[PDB]
Amino acid sequence: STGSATTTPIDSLDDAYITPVQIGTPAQTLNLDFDTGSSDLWVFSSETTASEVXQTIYTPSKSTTAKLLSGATWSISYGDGSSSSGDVYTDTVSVGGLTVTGQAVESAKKVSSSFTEDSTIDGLLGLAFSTLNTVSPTQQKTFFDNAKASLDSPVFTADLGYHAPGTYNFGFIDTTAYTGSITYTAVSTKQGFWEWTSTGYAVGSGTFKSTSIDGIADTGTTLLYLPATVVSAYWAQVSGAKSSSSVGGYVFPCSATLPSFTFGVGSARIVIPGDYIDFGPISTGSSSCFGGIQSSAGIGINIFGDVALKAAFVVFNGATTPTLGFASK
Repeated sequence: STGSATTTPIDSLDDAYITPVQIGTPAQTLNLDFDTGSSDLWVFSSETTASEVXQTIYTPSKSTTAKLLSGATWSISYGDGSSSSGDVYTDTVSVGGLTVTGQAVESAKKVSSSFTEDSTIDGLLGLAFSTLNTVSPTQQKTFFDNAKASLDSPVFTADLGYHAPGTYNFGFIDTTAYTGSITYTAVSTKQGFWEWTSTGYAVGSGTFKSTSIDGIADTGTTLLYLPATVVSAYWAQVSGAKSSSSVGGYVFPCSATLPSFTFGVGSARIVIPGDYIDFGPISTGSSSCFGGIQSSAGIGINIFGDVALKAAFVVFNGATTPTLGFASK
């Protein structure tokens, strides 16, 4: 089997992408944030505290295929400080025509204010390794893990758009969705993430610096977070750019034409266009814009978030020894 689903930016800034997910029988369609940086499929629900719901909810008592996973609970906290917790059902989940039965669907009893405040996200669908799932006492498998037995190939691909719709595919590689060839690189699962080591970077039309950058491919992080020295080298090429303590990162004039940023994948190179690094004005009508490449020093891990991933066709190869592929597009 295969599946293919359209993913859409939630807002004009590409803060996140939502993908429809059908849960239950009959299907309840929720728009979830597909997150290669976590491993829980959780949803706003009829169980969620009413004052914390503003979203479409999953009602397990309306699904004939929902089963309570007795004694199971979950609680998750994300790098941006958001969190949620609740109980666990197994149910039928379909994405883009690919159906998994017995998928754990984590029903929120409570959600943090950032989730309440975001009307467009009805929950998350984690796609990191199942060792990061937060269900206790027994962790639950991700949608991808449960799908692998049936898939035509144990792969999924992310093709995120710059201010445009894109695609998540499960089970096949669309050879028309990218240019050139895919270069694959090794993945470490020691921390549960799609963790890999970039071979280096270049700023604009300058030289490629061979420097190992260990980081994670995370569709659920907005920006590209890289080592401080790398980020400084980038913004040194932008004459109005400065770090702003009060805004919380590099800011620059919206009218600047920004240089590209290139990262290495083995011998191959992925070029992020300068426009992708303009994340947008700090407020509507401001002359100042927030940068899409920021230092990872404060969060302690390098993250190839959406600013980077949307410049590539990305293959998440979930064979027993996983690998990560990138192609230009």
